[PDB]
Amino acid sequence: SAAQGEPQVQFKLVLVGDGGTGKTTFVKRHLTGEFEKKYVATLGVEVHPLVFHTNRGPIKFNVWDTAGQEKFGGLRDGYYIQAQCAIIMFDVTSRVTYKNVPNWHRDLVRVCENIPIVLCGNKVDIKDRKVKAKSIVFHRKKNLQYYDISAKSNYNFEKPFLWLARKLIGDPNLEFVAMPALAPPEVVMDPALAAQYEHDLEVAQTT
Ligand SMILES: Nc1nc2c(ncn2[C@@H]2O[C@H](COP(=O)(O)OP(=O)(O)O)[C@@H](O)[C@H]2O)c(=O)[nH]1
Ligand SMILES: [Mg+2]
Repeated sequence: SAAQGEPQVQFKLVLVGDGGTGKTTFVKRHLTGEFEKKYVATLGVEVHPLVFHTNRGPIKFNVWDTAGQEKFGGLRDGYYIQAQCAIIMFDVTSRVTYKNVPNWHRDLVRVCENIPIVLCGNKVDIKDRKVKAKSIVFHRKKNLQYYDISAKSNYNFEKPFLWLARKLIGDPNLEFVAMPALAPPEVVMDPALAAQYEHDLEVAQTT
């Protein structure tokens, strides 16, 4: 409402995927979320409060980043519980990480039925891409939205969050009116390559 003292609009977002796919690098692009992060000892999670500013006011995604436990097993129920949305990440330079996406999805939806989920293929700044648009099909039968991302270049950073916000708020016309302050790109995502990858996804989607 148009008054001070209102409860903030916030959502628990779980960020899952194989170790080394770039989950932590991704969440850390949002500078204030990194400054304000909190480590929860009982679960071994760092929660990053990521505010985005929409045409309908601020929305916060409390992004749960693992403390690396996915490197030696699955995540505990306490990690997933009460999640309102999720991002499943893989690395487009490592086919195995895409092959493991169905396992992550299974584990997630066992605890969180029917939440909105974005699938992200990270590291698209790397020239030698292994998992290409043609091969990325898992999202279709599971109703996930897919985006290519590059955490190191901020490429497509806001896209998963905008899609999730629209689904969560029930507003297909929601827009982000200003970008959050992001760590500046460490590598430049080549614009021609970005355009080609976007076209490749479009062609794949129409089959
Ligand atoms: N080139 C490139 N490297 C990345 C990107 N994202 C992460 N990395 C690297 O991938 C490695 C694993 O990243 P990390 O964030 O720790 O992955 P996590 O285990 O999924 O949390 C690190 O060496 C990162 O520097 C990216 O978008 N592009
Ligand atoms: Mg990590």
